[PDB]
Amino acid sequence: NDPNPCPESSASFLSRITFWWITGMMVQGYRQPLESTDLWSLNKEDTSEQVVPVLVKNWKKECAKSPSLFKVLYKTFGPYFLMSFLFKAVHDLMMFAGPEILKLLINFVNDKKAPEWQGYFYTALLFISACLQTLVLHQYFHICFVSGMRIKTAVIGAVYRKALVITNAARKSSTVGEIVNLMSVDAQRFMDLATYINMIWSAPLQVILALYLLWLNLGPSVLAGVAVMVLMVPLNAVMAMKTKTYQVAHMKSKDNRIKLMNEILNGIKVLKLYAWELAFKDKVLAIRQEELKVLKKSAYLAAVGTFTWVCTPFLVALSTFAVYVTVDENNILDAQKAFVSLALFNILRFPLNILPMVISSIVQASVSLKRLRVFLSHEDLDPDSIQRRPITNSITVKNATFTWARNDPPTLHGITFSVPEGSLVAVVGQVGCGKSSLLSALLAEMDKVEGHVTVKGSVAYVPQQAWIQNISLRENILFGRQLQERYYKAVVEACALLPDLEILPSGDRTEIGEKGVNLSGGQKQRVSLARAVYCDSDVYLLDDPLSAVDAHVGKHIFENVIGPKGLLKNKTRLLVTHAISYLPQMDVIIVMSGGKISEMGSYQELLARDGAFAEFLRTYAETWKLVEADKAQTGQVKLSVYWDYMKAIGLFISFLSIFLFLCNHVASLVSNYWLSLWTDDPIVNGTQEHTQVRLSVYGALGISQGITVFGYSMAVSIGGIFASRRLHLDLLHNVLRSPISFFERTPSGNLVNRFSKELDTVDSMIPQVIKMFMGSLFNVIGACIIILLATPMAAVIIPPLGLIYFFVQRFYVASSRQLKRLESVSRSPVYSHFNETLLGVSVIRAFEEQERFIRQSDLKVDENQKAYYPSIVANRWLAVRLECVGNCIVLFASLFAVISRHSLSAGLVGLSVSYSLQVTTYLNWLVRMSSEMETNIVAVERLKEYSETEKEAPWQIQDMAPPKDWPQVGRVEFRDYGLRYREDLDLVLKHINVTIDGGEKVGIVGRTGAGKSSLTLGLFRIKESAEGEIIIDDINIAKIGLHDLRFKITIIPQDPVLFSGSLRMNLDPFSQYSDEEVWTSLELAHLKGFVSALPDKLNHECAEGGENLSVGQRQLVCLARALLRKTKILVLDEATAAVDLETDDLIQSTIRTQFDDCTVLTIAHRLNTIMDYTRVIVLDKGEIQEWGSPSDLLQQRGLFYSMAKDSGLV
Ligand SMILES: Nc1ncnc2c1ncn2[C@@H]1O[C@H](COP(=O)(O)OP(=O)(O)OP(=O)(O)O)[C@@H](O)[C@H]1O
Ligand SMILES: CC(C)CCC[C@@H](C)[C@H]1CC[C@H]2[C@@H]3CC=C4C[C@@H](O)CC[C@]4(C)[C@H]3CC[C@]12C
Ligand SMILES: CC(C)CCC[C@@H](C)[C@H]1CC[C@H]2[C@@H]3CC=C4C[C@@H](O)CC[C@]4(C)[C@H]3CC[C@]12C
Ligand SMILES: CC(C)CCC[C@@H](C)[C@H]1CC[C@H]2[C@@H]3CC=C4C[C@@H](O)CC[C@]4(C)[C@H]3CC[C@]12C
Ligand SMILES: Nc1ncnc2c1ncn2[C@@H]1O[C@H](COP(=O)(O)OP(=O)(O)O)[C@@H](O)[C@H]1O
Ligand SMILES: [Mg+2]
Ligand SMILES: [Mg+2]
Repeated sequence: NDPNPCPESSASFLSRITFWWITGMMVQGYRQPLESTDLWSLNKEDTSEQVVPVLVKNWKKECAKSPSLFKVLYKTFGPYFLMSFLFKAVHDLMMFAGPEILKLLINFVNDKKAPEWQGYFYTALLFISACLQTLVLHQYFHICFVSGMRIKTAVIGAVYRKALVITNAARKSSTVGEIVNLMSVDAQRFMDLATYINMIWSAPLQVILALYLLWLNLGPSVLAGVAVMVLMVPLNAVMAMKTKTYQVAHMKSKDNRIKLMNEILNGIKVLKLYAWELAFKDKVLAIRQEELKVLKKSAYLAAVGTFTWVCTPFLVALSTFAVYVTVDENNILDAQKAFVSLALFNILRFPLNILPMVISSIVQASVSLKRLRVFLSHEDLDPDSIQRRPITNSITVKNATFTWARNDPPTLHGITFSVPEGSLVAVVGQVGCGKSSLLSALLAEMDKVEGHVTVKGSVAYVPQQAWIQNISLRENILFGRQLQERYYKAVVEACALLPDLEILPSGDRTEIGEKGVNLSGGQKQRVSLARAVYCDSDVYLLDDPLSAVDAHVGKHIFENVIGPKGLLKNKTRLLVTHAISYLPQMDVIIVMSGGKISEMGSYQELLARDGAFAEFLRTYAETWKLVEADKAQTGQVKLSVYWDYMKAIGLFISFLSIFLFLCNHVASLVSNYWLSLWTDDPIVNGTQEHTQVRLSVYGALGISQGITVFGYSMAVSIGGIFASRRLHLDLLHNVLRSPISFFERTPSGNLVNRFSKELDTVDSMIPQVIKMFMGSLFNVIGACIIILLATPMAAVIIPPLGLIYFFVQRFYVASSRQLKRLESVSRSPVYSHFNETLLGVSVIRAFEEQERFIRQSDLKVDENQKAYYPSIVANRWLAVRLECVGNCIVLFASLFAVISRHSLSAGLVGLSVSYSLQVTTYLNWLVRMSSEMETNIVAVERLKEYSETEKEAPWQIQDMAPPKDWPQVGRVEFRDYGLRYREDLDLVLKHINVTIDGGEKVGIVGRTGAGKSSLTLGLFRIKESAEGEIIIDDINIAKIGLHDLRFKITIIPQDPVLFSGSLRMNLDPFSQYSDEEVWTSLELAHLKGFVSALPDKLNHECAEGGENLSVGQRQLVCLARALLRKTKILVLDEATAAVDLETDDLIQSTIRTQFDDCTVLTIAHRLNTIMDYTRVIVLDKGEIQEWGSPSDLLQQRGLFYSMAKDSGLV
C-alpha cells in the first residue's frame, strides 16, 4: 500500500499502448511548474533493492567460476531486452510496407477508369499501417529506455557496494576520480548503447531488404553495389579501432582532472591562505587541454566516418549502372526504370545515415565496459584474516607481520603481545613508527603477510583524523542507534560537551557542516570520542583523542571516560598517547620504534629496566540550517544562456556552419526536383545519350552533398570544442574566486556534479543536438518553400498546420524542461553521499554500519530515478500524439485526392499526398529536436549559476599596491577589531585592541572555543572585518589587493593538508627555486632522514590527499612549506599538535634560530613552549583578558596562573 503509486501498474491495456496515464501529470505541469513532491513512487522492479542484488549475485557466481568476463554477466538485463527485437522486426516490415501502398494509390489516382471502392481501401490500409508502425515503434523505444535506466541503477549500486570492500593498495590505484567518473559518465555511456545495440541487425536486414527489391527490379547487376559497400567496412573498422585508443586516453585525462579538482575543493582554505589558486588553476587547465586535444582527434575521425556513409548510395548507384552497359549490350536499355531504381536507392540512405552514431556508441560503451570490469575485479580485504571470537585475553597478536601494500616491504616487523579483558593499555613511540598502523592492523584494514591475530568482542574506533557527517550533532553522537535519555546526557556531560552545546546557535540539533567545518579542532575530536563511547562496544581503539583539547578538558575526559573510574572502566581500551602525564594510570604501556615493540610493561617496571624509554621519561617527565540544498530554476531558459554559449563559439564559425547547412540542403532540393522533373518526360528514340549525361550530374550532386555534410559536421564539432573550453575556464575562475563562506555553505557533490556531469554533457551532447536540430529546421524550410511555390494557392494550408504543431510543442516543453531540471538537481546528493562515504570507510567498517549506508545510497538513487522516469515516458507521450496527428492529416490529403480524382486539377492533385507526408514527418522532427535542445541547454544554465554570486575582494588592486619591501618591521596593530562568521550569528571576536611591535614573539592562550584560530583567519582577511580595522606597518589592510597581502605573511594551519602529486610539488607548486633550498628546508624540518631513505627521494607519490604518510609527518611537511617562504610576519596555529615531546623540542629550537628577526605570534595548548616568549595574549570567549610577560601574569595570580597550574609548570 503506497501513498502516491505509479499509474502504469493500474493502467488498462489501451492506456499502456498510447501512454494515456501520464496525461494527468502533463496537464498539471502546464498550469504550475512541477515540484519534487508530486512525482510518483517507482515500480517495485525499478528499485535498487530489486535491481542491484541480482547483478552482484551473478558477479559472485561468474567471478568465482573463473579470466572474469563482464559481457556474459550482462545477461541480467537480457530477458527483458529481447522483446525489443520482436517489436523492431514488426516496425521494419511496416516501414517496408508503407511505400508499396503509396505506389498503388499514386498509380490508382492517375488511372481515371479505376472503381470508386478500390481507392478508399488503399487510403484506409495506409492509415492503419501508419498507426500500427507508430504504436509498435514506441513500445520498442520504451523497452530500450527502461532497460537503459535499470542498467544505470545497477552500475551505480554495484560501484558503491564495491567501494566499501576494496583494499587500500587498490584504493590508491582506483582514485576518487575513477570512482566518480564510473558512477557518472560510464553509466550514461551504457544508457546510450541501450538504444543503438538493436540497430546492429536492423540496419543489415533493412540494407538486404532494400537490395532484394533492386534484384527483383534490375537482376544480377546489384552485386557491384554490394562489392562497393563491403569494401567500405574496413575503413570504418580501422577508424573505429583508432577511436578506441583516443576514447581510452580521453577518459584517463578526465579521471586525472576530477581527481585534482577533488583535492582542491578538499583543502580550498589552504589554497586561499597560501594564495596558490592560480598554480592549481594552471594545472587543471593543462589536464583539460590534453583531454580536449584528444576529443578534437575523435571528432575529426567521426567527420571522415560520416563523409564515407552519406555518399555511399550515390557511389553504389553509379557503380551499379556502369555494370549494365559494360556487359548487357544485347537486351536491356530503359529510360524510365532509372527513376524507380533511384527511388529504390534513395531509401538506402535512411539506414546508413544513422550508422556512424551506432559505431560511436559501441566504441564509447566498450571502453566504459573495460574500465568497470577492471574496477569490480580489484582485490577485496578479507575479514576472516582476524579470528573475531565470541565474547582468555581480550586481544592476542602472535608473530604477526602486516604490510600496507602486498608487494611492498612490511610496516610492522613480527610484533608479539597479548592484552587481558578490561585492561587500560597505552601505545607510545617516535613520529611515524607505526602506532595508527598497529590499530589499523586490528581493524583488518592492512594486509598481513604472516602470524596469528585474535580480537575477542566488538571493536569501537576513534581515528586520528576526525570524520563527522553533514547531519545534526545529536545524530552524529547517535550514529543510527535508539536514543536513551539517561545514557545520552551521561555521555555528553562526561565528554565535557555542555559548554560547547551552550555556545552553538541552536544548542543540540545544529547542521554540523559537510566535514564539521563549523566546529573547532577540540569540538570535532570530542564528538568523534562521544560517538564511540555512546556505541558501547567490548574493545576500544583510541587514536590520540586528547590532542586538540587543552589540559583542563583532557583531565576531565580522562577522569570521567577513559580512566579506571569513568564510563569505560570495565571495557578493554588501547589508546595511542603522546602526553606522558597519564602513563602512571595505565596498566601496561607498549613502546615501539621502527614498527617493532622495543619493550612492554607497567610505568614502574619500564623505569626499573633502565632502558631507552627510562632515559626518555627522565628528560620530559525551526533549527538554524547551514548547508543550502540545490534548487531548480522555475521560468523559461533566458536568451542570456543561449547567447553565452553562442558567444563562446565565435562569429566566424557560426557564419560558416549555417552557410554549409544551406549549401547541403540547397543541393538536396536541386537533386530532389531535377529528378522529379526528369521523371515526366516521354521515352522517344531521341534522348539516347541524355540518361548517361544526366546520371553523372545526379552523381556529381550526390558527391557535392557528401562534401558539404562532412564540412558542417566538422564546423559544428570544432565550434563545440571552442564553447566547451571557454565555459570550463569561466566556471573554474568563478569557483576559485568565491570566498570561504560559499564553500562552507555549498555541498561537495553540488560542485562535483557541475565539474563532472554538466561539463561532460556540454562536451559530448550539445554539438550532436545542434547538428540534428539545424538539419530538421532546414528540412522543414526546404519542404515549406517547395509546396508553396509549386501551388501558390497552398499558402492557406501551411499556417494552420504550423500553429497546432507549435502549441503542442509549447505545451509539452513547459513540463519536459522542468523534469530535466528536477533530475539534474536531485542527482547532487548521490555525489555528496559517495564523497562523504569514501573519506570515512575505516569508521563505517569498524562500527559494521555498511548495510545502513548501502540502504541509504539506494534511497538517494531512487529520488534521481523518480525524476528521470516521467521524462522518458513524456518523450513517448509526445511522439505518439504527433505521429497520430500526422496520420490524420495524411488520411485527409489521401482522401481528398480520391474524392476529387477527376473533378479538377487531376495532374496536380495526385502529387499533393506525396509531400503532405514529407512536411508532416519534418514538422514532427522539428518539434522533438527543438524540445531536446531546450532540455539539453539546462546544463549551460547550471554552469552559469556561479557567475551571479558573492565574490571575494579584488586579488590585485595594482593602484594601492604596497612596496616590494612593505613588511619591513612586523608591526601588527588591531584597532577595535570585531569578527562575525555569518550575518545573523553573534560575534566571535569584539573590541580587540593590541599593538604587536616589530620582531616581537607573542603567545596566544585560551580555553577551547575562545576565538584563537578565528583571529589568525581574520588577519589574512579570509572573513571581512565587521567593526574596526587591522594595520600592518602604517598601511591599512582592507584597501590592498589580498594577493599583495597574502604573499607577504605565512601561516601553519591547524589541519595539515597535502595535495595528490609528487612530495616536491606540495612544498613548492610554482616550481620557483632549486633542490638545494628544498633539501636545506627538509634538513631544518627534521624529515631529511625519512625523505632521503625513500625509493623516490622528492618524486614520492603522496596520494588521496597525503594518506601515504602519517599525521605527524604532514605536520613537518607543512612546517617545511612555511620555512621556504621566509616572510617577516609568521603565524603558528598549533604546529606541534600531533608530534612527539622530543620532536616538539627540536622544531621549537628550529623556530627560535630561523625566525629570530621576523614577528612570530604562536597559538598553543602546550604552555611549555610559551613561557620563553616576550608577551602573551589570553582571551576567554571573545575579549582579551589580562596580558603581558609570562612571569608578570604568574605574579598576578589570575587566569594564566590557573592554566599554568593544570599543565604543571607552576
Ligand atoms: N595508508 C598508508 N599507505 C602507505 N604507507 C603508510 C600508510 N599509513 C602509514 N604509512 C607509512 O607508515 C609509516 C608510519 O606509520 P603510521 O602512520 O602508523 O605512524 P604513527 O605511529 O601513526 O605516526 P604519528 O605519530 O604521526 O601518528 C609512515 O611513515 C608512512 O609512510
Ligand atoms: C554493412 C553495414 C550496413 C553493417 C555493418 C557495419 C557496422 C555495423 C560494423 C562494421 C565495422 C564494425 C566495428 C568494427 C570495430 C569495432 C570496435 C570494437 O571495439 C567494438 C565494435 C566495433 C565498433 C564494430 C561494430 C560493428 C561495425 C561498426
Ligand atoms: C553555429 C550554429 C549551429 C548555431 C546555431 C544556434 C541555434 C541552433 C540556437 C540559438 C538560439 C536557439 C533557440 C532560442 C529559442 C528557442 C525557443 C525554444 O522554445 C526552443 C529552442 C529554440 C528554438 C532555440 C534552439 C537553438 C537556437 C536556434
Ligand atoms: C561547400 C564546398 C564548395 C567547400 C567546402 C570546404 C570546407 C570542407 C572547408 C572550407 C573551410 C574549412 C574550415 C576552416 C577552418 C576550420 C578551423 C580549424 O581549426 C578546423 C577545421 C575548420 C573547421 C575547416 C573545416 C573544413 C572547411 C569547412
Ligand atoms: N566557519 C564557522 N562558521 C561559524 N561558526 C564557527 C566557524 N568556525 C568556528 N566557529 C565557531 O566559533 C567558535 C570559535 O572558533 P575558533 O576560534 O576557530 O576555535 P578555537 O579558538 O578553539 O581555535 C567555535 O566555538 C565555533 O563554534
Ligand atoms: Mg598516527
Ligand atoms: Mg583553533
